[PDB]
Amino acid sequence: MKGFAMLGINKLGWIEKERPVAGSYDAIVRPLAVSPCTSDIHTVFEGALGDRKNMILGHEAVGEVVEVGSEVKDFKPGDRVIVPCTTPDWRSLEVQAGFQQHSNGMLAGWKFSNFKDGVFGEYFHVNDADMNLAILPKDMPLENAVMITDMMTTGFHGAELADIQMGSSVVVIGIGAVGLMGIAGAKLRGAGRIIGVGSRPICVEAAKFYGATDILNYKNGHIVDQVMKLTNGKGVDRVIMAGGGSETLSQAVSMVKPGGIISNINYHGSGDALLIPRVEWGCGMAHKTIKGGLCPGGRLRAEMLRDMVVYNRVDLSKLVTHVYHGFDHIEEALLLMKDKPKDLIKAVVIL
Amino acid sequence: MKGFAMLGINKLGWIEKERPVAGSYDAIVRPLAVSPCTSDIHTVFEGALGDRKNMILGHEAVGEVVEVGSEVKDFKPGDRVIVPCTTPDWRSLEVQAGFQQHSNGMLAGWKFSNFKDGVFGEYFHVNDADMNLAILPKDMPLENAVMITDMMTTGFHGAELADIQMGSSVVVIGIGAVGLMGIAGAKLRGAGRIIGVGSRPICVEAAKFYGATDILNYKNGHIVDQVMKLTNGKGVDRVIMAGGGSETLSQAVSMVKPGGIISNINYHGSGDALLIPRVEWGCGMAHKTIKGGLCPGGRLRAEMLRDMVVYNRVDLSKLVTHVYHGFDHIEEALLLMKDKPKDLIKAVVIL
Amino acid sequence: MKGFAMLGINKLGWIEKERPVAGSYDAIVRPLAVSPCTSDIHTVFEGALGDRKNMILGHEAVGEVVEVGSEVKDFKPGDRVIVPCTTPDWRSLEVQAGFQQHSNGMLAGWKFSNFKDGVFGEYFHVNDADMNLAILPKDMPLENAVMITDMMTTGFHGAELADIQMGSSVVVIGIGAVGLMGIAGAKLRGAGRIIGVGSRPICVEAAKFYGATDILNYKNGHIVDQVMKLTNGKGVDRVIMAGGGSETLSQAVSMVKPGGIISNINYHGSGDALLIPRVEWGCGMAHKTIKGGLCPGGRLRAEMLRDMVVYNRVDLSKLVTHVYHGFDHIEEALLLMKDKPKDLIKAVVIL
Amino acid sequence: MKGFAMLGINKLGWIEKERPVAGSYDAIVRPLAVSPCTSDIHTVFEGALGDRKNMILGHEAVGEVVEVGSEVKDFKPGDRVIVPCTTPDWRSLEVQAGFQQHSNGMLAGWKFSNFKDGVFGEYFHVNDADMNLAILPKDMPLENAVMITDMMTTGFHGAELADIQMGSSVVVIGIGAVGLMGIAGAKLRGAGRIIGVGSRPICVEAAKFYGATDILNYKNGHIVDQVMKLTNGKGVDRVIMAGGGSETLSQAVSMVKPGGIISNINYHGSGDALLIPRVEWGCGMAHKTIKGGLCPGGRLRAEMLRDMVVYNRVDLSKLVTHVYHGFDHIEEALLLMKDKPKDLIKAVVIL
Ligand SMILES: NC(=O)C1=CN([C@@H]2O[C@H](COP(=O)(O)OP(=O)(O)OC[C@H]3O[C@@H](n4cnc5c(N)ncnc54)[C@@H](OP(=O)(O)O)[C@@H]3O)[C@@H](O)[C@H]2O)C=CC1
Ligand SMILES: NC(=O)C1=CN([C@@H]2O[C@H](COP(=O)(O)OP(=O)(O)OC[C@H]3O[C@@H](n4cnc5c(N)ncnc54)[C@H](OP(=O)(O)O)[C@@H]3O)[C@@H](O)[C@H]2O)C=CC1
Ligand SMILES: NC(=O)C1=CN([C@@H]2O[C@H](COP(=O)(O)OP(=O)(O)OC[C@H]3O[C@H](n4cnc5c(N)ncnc54)[C@@H](OP(=O)(O)O)[C@@H]3O)[C@@H](O)[C@H]2O)C=CC1
Ligand SMILES: NC(=O)C1=CN([C@@H]2O[C@H](COP(=O)(O)OP(=O)(O)OC[C@H]3O[C@H](n4cnc5c(N)ncnc54)[C@@H](OP(=O)(O)O)[C@@H]3O)[C@@H](O)[C@H]2O)C=CC1
Ligand SMILES: [Zn+2]
Ligand SMILES: [Zn+2]
Ligand SMILES: [Zn+2]
Ligand SMILES: [Zn+2]
Repeated sequence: MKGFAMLGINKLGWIEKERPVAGSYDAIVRPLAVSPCTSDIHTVFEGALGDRKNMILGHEAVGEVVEVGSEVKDFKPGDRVIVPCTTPDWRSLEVQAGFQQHSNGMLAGWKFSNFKDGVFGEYFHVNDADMNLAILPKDMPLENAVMITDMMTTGFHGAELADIQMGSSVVVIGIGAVGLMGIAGAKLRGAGRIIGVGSRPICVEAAKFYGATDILNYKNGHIVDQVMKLTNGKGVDRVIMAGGGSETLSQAVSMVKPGGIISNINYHGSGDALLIPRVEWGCGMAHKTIKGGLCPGGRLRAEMLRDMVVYNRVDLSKLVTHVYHGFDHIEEALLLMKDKPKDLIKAVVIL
Repeated sequence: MKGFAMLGINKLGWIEKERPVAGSYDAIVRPLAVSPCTSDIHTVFEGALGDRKNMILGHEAVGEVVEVGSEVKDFKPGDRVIVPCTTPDWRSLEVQAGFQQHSNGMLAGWKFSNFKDGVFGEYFHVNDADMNLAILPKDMPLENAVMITDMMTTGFHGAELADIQMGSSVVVIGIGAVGLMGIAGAKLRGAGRIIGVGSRPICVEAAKFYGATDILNYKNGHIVDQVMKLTNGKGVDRVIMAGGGSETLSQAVSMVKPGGIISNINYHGSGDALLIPRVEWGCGMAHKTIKGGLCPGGRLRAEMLRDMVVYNRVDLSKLVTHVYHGFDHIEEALLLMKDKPKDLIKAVVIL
Repeated sequence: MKGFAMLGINKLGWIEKERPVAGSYDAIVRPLAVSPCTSDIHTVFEGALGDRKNMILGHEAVGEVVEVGSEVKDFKPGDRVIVPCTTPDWRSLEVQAGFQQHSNGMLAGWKFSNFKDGVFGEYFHVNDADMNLAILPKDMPLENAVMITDMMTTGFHGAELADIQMGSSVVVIGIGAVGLMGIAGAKLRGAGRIIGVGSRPICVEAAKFYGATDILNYKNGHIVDQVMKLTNGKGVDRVIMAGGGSETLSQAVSMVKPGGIISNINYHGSGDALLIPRVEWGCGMAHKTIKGGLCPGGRLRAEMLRDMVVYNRVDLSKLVTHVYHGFDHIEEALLLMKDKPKDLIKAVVIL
Repeated sequence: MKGFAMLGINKLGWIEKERPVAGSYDAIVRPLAVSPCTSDIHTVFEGALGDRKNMILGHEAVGEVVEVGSEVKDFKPGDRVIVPCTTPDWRSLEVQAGFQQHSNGMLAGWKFSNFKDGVFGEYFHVNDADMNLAILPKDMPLENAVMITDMMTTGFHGAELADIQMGSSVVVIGIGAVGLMGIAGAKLRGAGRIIGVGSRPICVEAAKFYGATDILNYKNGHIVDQVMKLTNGKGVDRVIMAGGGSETLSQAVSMVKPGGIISNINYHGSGDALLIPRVEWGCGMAHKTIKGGLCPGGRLRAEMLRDMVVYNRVDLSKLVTHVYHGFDHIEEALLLMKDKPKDLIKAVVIL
């Protein structure tokens, strides 16, 4: 079997690996459409995961089931499915506590291109098919469906953790794919004023489409001061961190009102720590709560998000800017994510 | 001054009273636009409230401040304001416990036409102006603004008490003005499938506009069976009670699944009591939570909802079907809320 | 093997049955100590559950592991174990939604004596050993340990659902074993004044020991009037329903304050419906929330409650009033729960 | 009138002030018993809360009403009362939002020795008597009653914000007065294992009395490694920060499990920021929530805590180690808080 893998730190190329076997409760799937992610780039060129030798990359896909284990009861070869990027082991004490994302370990719910070969191969492995897969509606465009697996679930989780009320004012820092879904999520929770922060034109138009009432360019002046001008020195009720450096935490604390909430969905990968400004945090007594976490996965989450798309609660087509046709294009696509052209949001490869 | 009032149970009439005087923290306001509510019909022609002696009616209005006490600091004579139907006494133990709606007594937060002279007069009295009033936006249409004072705040409250999740299925029983706002609120909390119950043609079209994906007519058969057929026998996640008789409670319990929530915003003005079906309620162990409460009021609630309108999160114009001009039309308007002509939702009298 | 079973509605007797076999993830356990429950009396004599035939009874036990499947990793033959009355199927959609108690159906988390052969037999089956068992501490008395499997988990759950604030006034209707654990749980959540309702002397003493500050006898007149006089006409903050007929719901509604919460842990197995008094419920606008649910189970719940006992947070010995030695005493012990002698609370049979 | 005040940074001494006069809703009270706080030390000798001049210190007291405004209805001259350290302005928007502690500004609910003359004077002013005072029980020792005003409300708030589960493992960093009430509060919320961190002998014994199951000291090396050895390398469910430097946030993050909560009640007096270790915080994706807030106040809170003491839920006498007689001893008492003698916890001065 051939697939696109990380040969080592800073090196990637096509390799030959043996096709994975399926256990009694597993399923083997072949990709129909895939999409490169920002995290893939960070593991290869930044060593954000350690040293990996010959590991196939990727964690965002939709495909066809080609083989199932003896105990699989809800799926069979031929089924077209949506695969959530987070596929946890449902039999754990962490699950009994209410935290699927950390089943058997911190972030252990994230398997593809971490401690298991990714989806950028002729075939890939899915653990516990009945608990980690959802059926793909026949009339749903493949491009749009791939956006559910990670972008939609991550951004919407940001709005959920933020505990938004009807009429609350919100600020979203970073307007890339994840940030754009954070804006959409906030509107879908009843937010009044929504302020997006970014600079790339293509992202700015998308931000307004999803619900942004105000746009701020961080390169044109201290972002905190800009927020105060807009709110007449009052601040905002909630803040969502979706992009930028570790210093965005300090900015968030300075703009939120006493009693407000800060929600992080950005994976920080540089430096030794993040800092909380003491005075602005009311010396630790201003009731300014800080939250953050990996997107939830599994079958239920996938089906609920799918239905929202079916009932037109959100239009996912705006996130996809580049579409390719043919297995070999997986290479050209990942390269596109590395160079970050100004006209790019997300790219999908249809096999 | 003159004012339309309830002389006694089943008797209405115009009486001559002394113009109200404001205390140190109060304000006297003259109405600009008002609207009749079905709640007053219950209290008067069915004595659902009790026996009253010469009490002026009405609780939904937009007006102009005329006089203020020596201690009022944020409002002055000539200001245009939005008056919330619930005007709590903020200096009470109930407020300290977190329940403004019951300051100094069960339902006491709501004063107009409950036990205090209402808005259907040349002038009326508002307690604690600085804590219970909100400025009316310059470009905002009067008819629309009146819908915030009661309909919007009650409907959204139903969606808030329901604790809706992203992708949850919801059923709204009763599609009158209040129910329509319940549908709009549910969509704005992330609901997936939304099923509306009613029959009036004008109310049905409005329901779809606000977000309903399915419509059911209770006259065609038992609604529980209808819902089960639509959901292949699964039932729904949430239920909002916005209309009908006491028997609607039993229906909600039967259609909601284990662990779901039932939210009541309907004002039951008759009957000795409501029933909960033992078997369907899982003998009291199915985790089917039942909630119910009076709509929130005060300045903050008014400002937060106002801003949602300003940011186009919801279009209130679809609620106003009838508009009159001239103070004397008040009596005629209140009668319509009793007659209920098939093409009516809410009516406003612009003075 | 033999086991004490329900032959049919109003029928009890010992039967001969085949010893259960274990699957790859199961375990076969032999009982060391068991206890009878009032729920079994509702099932057998009240038929409040449906029809059953030759179903072994009992759901409260501690035992020894005899055999385990090939995939069981944390348990082996020879281990002493605490078995929760609720043993869910962790691989289900209800679990993904946060309601283990209803995995694969309403109340489906509770299997023993509900629809699966109970613990009153020479051996019994436990589904998913690693996920549904807990090790019994070396020096823990068998009689005390049994109280954890149901009484402790149910009573505490009533206090948990009540969302008690520090200093809240509480009324516990019914002072049997479940109500006694409800009083203890309420105290362990920060309650101030705790009023218990009952009559049996032995229970009255236990109520005081667990935290009750006031005791009221329901056979002395209108219980609501009694409560009002004690509270100078103010009412109480919370109410936990743990005993009595369906009319206790009306009483709870009348004595609870607007904005309060009513928590039901009483398994109602008689009648058609429970009544909610219209006027006292503020016509459905008093924010008087009503909850009710089955007790949680699984390995995590058992281990957590176990540790609470080990750290002396609660003394379970006061619940066990009768102790027998020998399998044959199961029949007599169960009958006691039907007739209820004046000096009984709970009984345990050690094999 | 005379009082003990802060002359300037690092300066303390008695001065003369005009006798405070009451407004319509206010009351003038003379102290009967008071106590010094570590907060006062951070303001005077650390210039934490900016620079103050001639401000009377103190915020913990019990006293007698000597004068009331024309509008006061529940309190009269001669009444003995309990005064909560937090006395919020109930007519504010923050109160409408559910945050009394920040009425009219960040931390503005706390007035005494923050920006208003404290209780260390012959007479002091209490805003809104009917909403901010509680009657002192006839037979309640003055020393005990003063511990309600701040220590009890603060420690218990740490437990409340921590959202403790029945059986949760908890670690309390800092075992002084506040940390002691933190341990007591956690037990009254159902905690199982409670590990305290401190070394002072008198505190170590009081900690065990309140509920601590394990005690750790810094001499043994890395506090994290110690916690890991005790927990088999698993960590704990919750962490309450009650004392120590800002580096304790880092320790809390490293010892808490993914999905846990960190609760801060420690008033951090110096430093630019608090540091969060990137890797241990799971790059901000491990769901480790961070909270922190000022203690609640007002009439309801005071009465509720008062009743918890009346019903013997907590014994406050263990906090008072030093008792002085005569107004003049305030200076000596306040100095002890700075010196920190090995046998001190709290000191009370009776007039
Ligand atoms: N006190 C306060 O501040 C306020 C309280 N409330 C209360 O909320 C409630 C809703 O008022 P409103 O919106 O004016 O209601 P309406 O009287 O206009 O009727 C609402 C709906 O109930 C339906 N309905 C009738 N019978 C049934 C049935 N048997 N089964 C299912 N549905 C049925 C409808 O059917 P159809 O289409 O046939 O008419 C109609 O769409 C009222 O009781 C009101 O007092 C609302 C606002 C304020
Ligand atoms: N399915 C499950 O897993 C379980 C369900 N449950 C359920 O919870 C409930 C409680 O069980 P248990 O504690 O064993 O009950 P008991 O049979 O011991 O009775 C408890 C109390 O109810 C009383 N009572 C009777 N009538 C009234 C009344 N009119 N008003 C007030 N109190 C009254 C008592 O009075 P007196 O003092 O005179 O007897 C007694 O104090 C039962 O339904 C049981 O099935 C409990 C455990 C498990
Ligand atoms: N592990 C998982 O399963 C996943 C984790 N995540 C994580 O969430 C995060 C967001 O990813 P993605 O949406 O692809 O983001 P992008 O890389 O496209 O960038 C988003 C934003 O960051 C910007 N930015 C840079 N500096 C600042 C600044 N100083 N202030 C404000 N904004 C700034 C933007 O400006 P400009 O317009 O100039 O670029 C841009 O709008 C990433 O860390 C990602 O790994 C996301 C998906 C999956
Ligand atoms: N503003 C308000 O209304 C109030 C604010 N607060 C605040 O809460 C916080 C606590 O006061 P309180 O508990 O009375 O204070 P204390 O000064 O008595 O000290 C408490 C603990 O801190 C210790 N300690 C020192 N360094 C460390 C460390 N590095 N790690 C762990 N523990 C350490 C202790 O050790 P040892 O045992 O060796 O002494 C002691 O047990 C203070 O900042 C205070 O201002 C409290 C009340 C009111
Ligand atoms: Zn991704
Ligand atoms: Zn109304
Ligand atoms: Zn039972
Ligand atoms: Zn203090």
